[PDB]
Amino acid sequence: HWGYGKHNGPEHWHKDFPIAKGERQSPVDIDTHTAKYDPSLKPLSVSYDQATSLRILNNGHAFNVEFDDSQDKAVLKGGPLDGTYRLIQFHFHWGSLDGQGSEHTVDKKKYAAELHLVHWNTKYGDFGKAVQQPDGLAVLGIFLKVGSAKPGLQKVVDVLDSIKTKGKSADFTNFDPRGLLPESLDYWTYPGSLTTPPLLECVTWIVLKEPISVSSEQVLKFRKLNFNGEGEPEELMVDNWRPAQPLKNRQIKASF
Ligand SMILES: NS(=O)(=O)Oc1ccc2c(c1)S(=O)(=O)C(CC1CCCCCC1)=C2
Ligand SMILES: [Hg+2]
Ligand SMILES: [Zn+2]
Repeated sequence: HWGYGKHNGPEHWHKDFPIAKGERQSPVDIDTHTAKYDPSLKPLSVSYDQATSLRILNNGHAFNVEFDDSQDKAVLKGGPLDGTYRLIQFHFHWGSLDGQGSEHTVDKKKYAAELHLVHWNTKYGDFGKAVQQPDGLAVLGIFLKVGSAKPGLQKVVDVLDSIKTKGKSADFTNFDPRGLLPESLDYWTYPGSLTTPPLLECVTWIVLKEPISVSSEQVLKFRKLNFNGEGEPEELMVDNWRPAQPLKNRQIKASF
């Protein structure tokens, strides 16, 4: 099935998922000089104080930190968003090296990783119904560069030992995602898609301008994860990012 290697990677996905060559695919390059300030955008509202994490799962592509979304605890609203979007999970995309790893690019610059905080539009009742809607999801994107350690990420880093291979999971309660946010909420926004198969075109993307820094040793541990299941030949979980896709006349809008 689908992966990130040469025989099953982003160049092959269109065969099972033809929407890969669609009109609103993600990620994209953010051309800072073509992106326009939008006065009609409301203030962005990230409310994660009441967030309830439950577990962390290696899914054979990345690892997901999962949240209890049966109630309006951790939510995203404002900006380009109409209504309320509940946090369901987060995950990262990263590279084999520090000069690659992010999905979105900024004037073609690739960051060492990208954090994705995934949210679903509560008017649609559940996540599965939301992914069938053009305004079903909102993903908050945050770039990672290598520098100083991100204290708020270490609890995540420490648990990766326990979920090395595909299918492994561990209890991961009482984790606060507020510790992963940069200082500024300046952002770009555009309509887009899921960046892995099934590549559904259901996402309002909100990409933060300000990166967070993480230490080399923090990123190194991400790279120790395995794509494979337990007892199989080792396939390091690295370069699990889709490259930039055609913008196709869509407009990227700035909050600043
Ligand atoms: N980078 S990203 O677009 O935020 O990545 C994803 C976030 C959430 C999900 C996926 C990618 S995914 O593997 O398509 C997924 C599970 C699927 C659930 C089963 C029905 C089809 C819709 C999605 C959730
Ligand atoms: Hg959709
Ligand atoms: Zn993602």
